[PDB]
Amino acid sequence: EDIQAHYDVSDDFFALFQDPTRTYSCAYFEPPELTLEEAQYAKVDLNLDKLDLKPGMTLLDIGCGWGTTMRRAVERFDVNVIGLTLSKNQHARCEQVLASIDTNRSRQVLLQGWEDFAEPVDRIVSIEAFEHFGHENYDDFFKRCFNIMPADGRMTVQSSVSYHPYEMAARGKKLSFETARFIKFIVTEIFPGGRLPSTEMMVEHGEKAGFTVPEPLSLRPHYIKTLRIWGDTLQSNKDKAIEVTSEEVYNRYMKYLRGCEHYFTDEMLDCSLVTYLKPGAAA
Ligand SMILES: c1ccc(CC2NCCN2)cc1
Ligand SMILES: [Mg+2]
Ligand SMILES: [Mg+2]
Repeated sequence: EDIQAHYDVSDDFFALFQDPTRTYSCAYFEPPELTLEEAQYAKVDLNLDKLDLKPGMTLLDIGCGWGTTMRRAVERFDVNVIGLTLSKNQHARCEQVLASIDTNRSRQVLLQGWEDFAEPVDRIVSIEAFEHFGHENYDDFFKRCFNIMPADGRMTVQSSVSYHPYEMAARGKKLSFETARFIKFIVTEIFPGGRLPSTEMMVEHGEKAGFTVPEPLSLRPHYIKTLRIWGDTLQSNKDKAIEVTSEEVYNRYMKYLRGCEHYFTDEMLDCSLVTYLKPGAAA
């Protein structure tokens, strides 16, 4: 706990490498010449367009960040929204983002985890929160998501993934041990207590809960471009980043950002956008 708190970093530091929306997830460069900011909106659209959202439905955002996904959903689809975050800062910002919207739709932000959320919702989106949940909680997660949705329910989960050690060993022993050590660094120093799933885990746990799971979308090339821009931006802001934190924290995040770009490029990490369809989902 204390040792993990050593890895707490100011929101101000994150602002020195992210786009103006402060999206801390894979952008979607379609078309390829989008700015990072436009690509973060495109990634939100990529997720929401999979969810068969109709006016007056309620969308649940599990890990709602700074509220960008929820705002886009209200504005584009005329839906009610509920977001879950455990960040007090993100909670306050989401309430202000949603209050700003010209709408009669209900907007709610809860400072709580999915474990404590048991209200009926139409559709669920979760963008790069899943890596915090832990393997032993995946069955409870998919069961909760299945049970709170109607017969035509759908969910997207976007998550960074690694491969089963067996599969990693297939793509060179030297690279398997080197990748495992970097993943340990990610889930120790960058996201304390994190644990990467595999795409196969994300699929099989959904199926066991009763979801239909089509072929997941790989975002690998998009995450490479995202991490290149994040790294280039942090580096261009080096002095300011050291002033707000320390040389230690700057070096840690340069290692994270360049490191991830490398292991994504070498196809030892991936990013999967998995769609989960309830049996009564529209065709
Ligand atoms: C391990 C734990 C959490 C995460 C989620 C995440 N947050 C920002 C970008 N990825 C990834 C990997
Ligand atoms: Mg902000
Ligand atoms: Mg490297």
